[PDB]
Amino acid sequence: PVLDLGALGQDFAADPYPTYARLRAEGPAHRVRTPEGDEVWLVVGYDRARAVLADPRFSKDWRNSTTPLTEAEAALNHNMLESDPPRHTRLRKLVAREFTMRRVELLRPRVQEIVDGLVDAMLAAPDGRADLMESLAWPLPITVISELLGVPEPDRAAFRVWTDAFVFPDDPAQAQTAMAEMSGYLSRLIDSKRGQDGEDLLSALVRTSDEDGSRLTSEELLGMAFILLVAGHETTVNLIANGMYALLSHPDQLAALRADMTLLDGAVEEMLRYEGPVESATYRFPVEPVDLDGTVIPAGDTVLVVLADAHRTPERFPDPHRFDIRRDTAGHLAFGHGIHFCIGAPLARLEARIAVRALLERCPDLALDVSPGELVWYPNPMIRGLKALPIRWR
Ligand code: HEM
Ligand SMILES: CC[C@H]1OC(=O)[C@H](C)[C@@H](O)[C@@H](C)C[C@@H](C)C(=O)/C=C\[C@H]1C
Repeated sequence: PVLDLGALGQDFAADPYPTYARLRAEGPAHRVRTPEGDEVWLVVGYDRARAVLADPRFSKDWRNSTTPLTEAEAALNHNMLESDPPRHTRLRKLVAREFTMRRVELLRPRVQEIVDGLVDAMLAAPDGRADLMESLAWPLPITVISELLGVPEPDRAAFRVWTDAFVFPDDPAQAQTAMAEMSGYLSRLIDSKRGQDGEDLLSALVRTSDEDGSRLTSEELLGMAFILLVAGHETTVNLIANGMYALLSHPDQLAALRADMTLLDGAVEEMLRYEGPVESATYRFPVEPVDLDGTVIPAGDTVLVVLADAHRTPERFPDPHRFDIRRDTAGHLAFGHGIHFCIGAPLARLEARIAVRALLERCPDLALDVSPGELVWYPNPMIRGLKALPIRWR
């Protein structure tokens, strides 16, 4: 049959794991209907999830999908995440040097400065209370990526409204309108760099496209700006929020980290394992019928690798539902796996590490200012994210 995910309401959005685990008991692949009405395949179970993410039979090029693209969707589609080799290879090579650990490490002073200023403003609240999402989780990643790419400050607010419509639109037409608006804005921003001799990443990309259109077409120039600004926004925002929620709702772990801040890196890894922002990977399309344990997924269908269920597979992560900052987290799929492994992983880790350390060191008696049952989780099947994260201190 086809399991209806939308018929489970906020209960599934808040705690989807028993649903996924139930399906994994029956097999690796399952036809479901998303809360928004999309008929898709779910791939569950760690070993299968990891294998499918790197299986070249599961393409990311939309030319291999039987799902139609709107005009707005197609305009942003020429990007590395929605490509196979050789196009994926050519596109990622253009910006790979920008995101290595060595290069990202040169951003640590600026990231620390951004975090310091945002925490300063948060601590200015007289009642010692704040929404962590608004105070730190949203502004930090959009500030970093905007300075790297060259998005002027007055333009960034509208950018966050758009990506919000991508995840939780009030209706499907609102997602379409935001896509057309972001496409129009990005093309204008690309135009504004032309001939201005800027040294931001977008300025270099415009130059690259202009002097050889076969190395980076104008559609791919637009798609590159788009994917670099969008792919890391909702993810990094929700890693900080989900991770802080994990720390604040497991007080034993918060105390362990407070008493030994060298556990920080291992704690961020477990935040990725336990409550990573990517619940399911982006769309994959079998180039041919693929047999998964007697379940055959036909060519062109939409396949979602449920990363969240892979991280709760007991054979791979023993005692899966325990948030343990000292856990062996090696092999988690929070950044994906294969040729599409997150290009921004060093940057995301840098932002998350600095953000967590700042809160723990500068918010005395930091605590969750609402009950976990009162939190509201967004129902998007790809993103695990909170509506807000009320906190208190002092
Ligand atoms: C906590 C933060 C992040 C998480 C959990 C995350 C997660 C992921 C995942 C799971 C994928 C692969 C998706 C798929 O296979 O379906 C991916 C790819 C990608 N991510 Fe991230 N990401 C994060 C941060 C960032 C940041 C900050 C940037 C911006 C520079 C970024 C840029 C990208 C790009 C461009 C790709 C596509 C790479 C390619 O296809 O080779 N990510 N990310
Ligand atoms: C790092 C990959 C991201 O997904 C995207 O960037 C897809 C391509 C995009 O449609 C974005 C806009 C899809 C929406 C639902 C989003 O914010 C989700 C997810 C991340 C997993």
